[PDB]
Amino acid sequence: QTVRIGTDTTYAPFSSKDAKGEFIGFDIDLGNEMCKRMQVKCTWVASDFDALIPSLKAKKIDAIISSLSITDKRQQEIAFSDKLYAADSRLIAAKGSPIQPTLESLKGKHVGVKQGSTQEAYANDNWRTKGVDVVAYANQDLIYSDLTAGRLDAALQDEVAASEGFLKQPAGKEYAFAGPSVKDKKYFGDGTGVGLRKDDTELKAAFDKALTELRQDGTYDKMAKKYFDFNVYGD
Ligand SMILES: NC(=O)CC[C@H](N)C(=O)O
Repeated sequence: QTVRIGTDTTYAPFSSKDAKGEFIGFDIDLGNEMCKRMQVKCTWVASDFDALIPSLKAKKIDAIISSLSITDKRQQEIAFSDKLYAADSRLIAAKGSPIQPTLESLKGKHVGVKQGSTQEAYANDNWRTKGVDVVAYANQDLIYSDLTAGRLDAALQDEVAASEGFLKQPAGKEYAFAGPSVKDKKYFGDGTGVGLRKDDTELKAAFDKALTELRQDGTYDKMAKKYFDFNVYGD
């Protein structure tokens, strides 16, 4: 009757907190709208990103809505709803930096990634092994802070989150994307979705039906235009 939804609230404009601590963003909007149509009450539960899937398995939450990319490896552990939106990854660095998302360019440099994320996996496999100082952070706010402090040369995260939550904000005015999106289907998955226990067939079916329903009547686009002047859903 209650659905507990875990989210990492340091990933604007998808999941973050306003000045009085209330959860805000597109993930929150999608979650609340789906639960409205499911006719369920929903409790939001703030969590570090890397604790979300462990908390879901332990039954401390019932769903994850936290820009959780749908990947082959994660599907071995949990189930996913249908796609909520697309999520490409992209590097950011200081404006005018020559940095590229390449080993040759990042060797010896300090690159921040969120612990537990697809970006940490990609960076650990392709960069950390090979001499890039990949630094793994409990949350994304610590990454932005350490980047602006000049402790990081660059940071890898979801492209829309970096753009709307940092680059277009006053904090990130002197920073820019370094190179194009990092395209690696294996690592970064096929968009984001609601993360669910594999046996929670009924819950997944309910989320899927509300999501189709709010996409069909135009509610998705209404909510998306609050944050985005582009097609965040993808293909
Ligand atoms: N909330 C997030 O930081 C999610 C990051 C990334 N899309 C992942 O799934 O790993």
